Amino acid sequence: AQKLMRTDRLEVCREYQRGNCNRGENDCRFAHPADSTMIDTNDNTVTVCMDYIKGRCSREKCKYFHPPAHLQAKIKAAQYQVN
Ligand SMILES: [Zn+2]
Ligand SMILES: [Zn+2]
Repeated sequence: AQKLMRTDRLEVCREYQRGNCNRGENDCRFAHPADSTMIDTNDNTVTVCMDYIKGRCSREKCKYFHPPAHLQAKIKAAQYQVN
């Protein structure tokens, strides 16, 4: 995230984090992270990959989260080049 002036986070589903939720893929109000290690316990959020949000990131061993189309639109609009 050092490529811009600030970090970027996404709110994690309180049902997914506590047990399960199957809607994050296209309908839930929050994000569903595959890599549970990316979730910050201090705020219930995941750091978002500024390469996928602006161009492309697809490496299965990434350091950040890649949101589904529904959530991703908010972060595509959240980027330094737009906001
Ligand atoms: Zn959910
Ligand atoms: Zn990435």
